Amino acid sequence: TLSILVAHDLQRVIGFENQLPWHLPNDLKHVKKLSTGHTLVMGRKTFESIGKPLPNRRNVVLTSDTSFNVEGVDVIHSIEDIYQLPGHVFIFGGQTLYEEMIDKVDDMYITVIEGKFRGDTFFPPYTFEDWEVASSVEGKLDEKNTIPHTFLHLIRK
Ligand SMILES: NC(=O)C1=CN([C@@H]2O[C@H](COP(=O)(O)OP(=O)(O)OC[C@H]3O[C@@H](n4cnc5c(N)ncnc54)[C@H](OP(=O)(O)O)[C@@H]3O)[C@@H](O)[C@H]2O)C=CC1
Ligand SMILES: COc1cc(-c2c(C)cccc2C)cc([C@H](C)C#Cc2c(C)nc(N)nc2N)c1
Repeated sequence: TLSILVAHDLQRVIGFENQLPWHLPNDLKHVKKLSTGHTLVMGRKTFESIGKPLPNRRNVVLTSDTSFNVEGVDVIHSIEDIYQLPGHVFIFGGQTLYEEMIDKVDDMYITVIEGKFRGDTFFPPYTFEDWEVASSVEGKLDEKNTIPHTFLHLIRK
């Protein structure tokens, strides 16, 4: 099973200066709950923006660097290698990996951030004519989660 996992804004910004433009604990809980016990595939820059694997799932970094080695991270050097990973595999960023994979994934788990942020990286455009809305759940606003947001599960038609 091949899924996208992404948070994107009203204009499909996903990032700014190798960071997320927003901080939204609800989305981080969402990510952890979806991906615990499973597999995260991410591009090198996305991984390096964090510096350490997320516990309790397989962390897989795609890079052309043959010297790349981090404790608790598995490395792949080709897109083709993704299709050999067992279980539920989540494409986890960044822009380059989304662009490479969006036509290949079965479904997408998208947090729509209902804001317009300054960004330098983007999710690829897509149309709902290719995707069914399996579910659409509004996130609760509070003092810790102050941007409106929607959890979408889309499945390729
Ligand atoms: N809003 C969100 O849900 C998320 C946002 N982000 C954001 O995205 C941004 C980073 O995105 P982006 O700049 O596109 O970088 P990526 O994280 O996608 O990394 C790009 C790198 O991935 C490696 N790579 C990609 N494709 C291949 C391939 N086919 N073969 C071998 N290696 C490959 C290369 O590594 P190398 O150069 O070492 O060869 C490449 O330079 C940051 O702003 C981050 O915060 C990231 C995830 C989620
Ligand atoms: C192990 O490498 C990473 C770890 C984290 C990370 C998480 C998910 C929770 C707590 C702490 C950390 C460091 C994040 C990322 C990237 C930036 C991403 C992402 C992302 C987010 C935030 N939301 C939705 N919906 N999709 C996403 N792909 C990479």
